[PDB]
Amino acid sequence: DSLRPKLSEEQQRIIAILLDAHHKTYDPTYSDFCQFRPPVRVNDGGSVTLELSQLSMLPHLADLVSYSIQKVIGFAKMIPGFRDLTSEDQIVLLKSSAIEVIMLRSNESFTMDDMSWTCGNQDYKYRVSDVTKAGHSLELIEPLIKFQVGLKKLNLHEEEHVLLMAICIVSPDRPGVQDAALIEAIQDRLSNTLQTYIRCRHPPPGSHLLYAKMIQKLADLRSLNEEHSKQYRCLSFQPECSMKLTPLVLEVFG
Ligand SMILES: C[C@H](CCCC(C)(C)O)[C@H]1CC[C@@H]2/C(=C\C=C3C[C@@H](O)C[C@H](O)C3)CCC[C@@]21C
Repeated sequence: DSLRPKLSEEQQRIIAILLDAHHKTYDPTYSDFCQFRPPVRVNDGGSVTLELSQLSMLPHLADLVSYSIQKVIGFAKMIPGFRDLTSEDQIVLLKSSAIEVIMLRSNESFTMDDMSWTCGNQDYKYRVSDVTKAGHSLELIEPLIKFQVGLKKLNLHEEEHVLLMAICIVSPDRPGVQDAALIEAIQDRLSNTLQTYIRCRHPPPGSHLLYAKMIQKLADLRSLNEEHSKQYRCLSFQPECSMKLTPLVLEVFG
C-alpha cells in the first residue's frame, strides 16, 4: 500500500499561510527583548526562599511571556479557519493554549549546545537557573528541558513546526469550548495537511511515524500546562507578585 497523496493546492495554501503567519510573529533576532524590564541575575547558588524573596527574573520573563502571548494571538488569527469561530471560543482556545504554544515556539531559541534558550548573547541567554529565579521549581523546569531536547531531535521542518502550533491551538478538547465540531473540523484540516506533508516531504527514511511522535509532544504539552498552572498559583501567592507580572499574563493565567 504505502500511499503517498499529493498535497492539495489548498493544503499548500495552508502551509504558505502558516509559514508567513509565523515569520510575521516570530522575530528570529529577538530585537525587541531590550525593551522588556531588565534581566536581574543575583545568584542563589543552590534557594526557594531567596528565589521567592527576590523573584529577580520575573519582571523580565513575564514581559517575555506577555509579549509572546501577543504574538501567539497574532499567529492564531491567521490560522485558516480560526476567524470562523465565535470570539468566545477564540478566547477560550487562546487562553488555554498560550503557555503550550510559548513552549513550542521557544523551541526555536533553544539550543543543544548548552541546553539553553539563546536569545542571546549573555543577557538574553536563559538557563535553568533563570527559571528558578523567576520562582518556578524543578518539577516544571526539568520536564521542560526534556521536552525541548525531544522536540529538537525531531528536526522538524519549519512547515511541521508551524503546523504543530496551529494544531495545538485549534483543539476541540479544551475545557469550556462551545462549538467543538467546528474546532475539530478546523483541526482535522490541519492534521491532514500535516500527515500528508510528512509522507510527501519528509526524508528520513521509512517513517510517516514522525506524525505519531508529534502528537506525543501535544500530549506532553498538556502535562507541562497542568504543572505550569500549579506553579503559577504558587507564584501568585507571593505578596506584590502582581507588580512583577503584566495585565495580560494575570488575565491569561489568573
Ligand atoms: C515556564 C516559562 C514561562 C512561564 C513563566 C511564568 C509566566 C512566570 O510562569 C518558560 C517557557 C519557556 C520560556 C523561555 C523562553 C521562551 C521564549 C523565548 C523565545 O524563543 C521567544 C519565545 O516566544 C518565548 C526560557 C525561560 C523560561 C520560559 C519563559
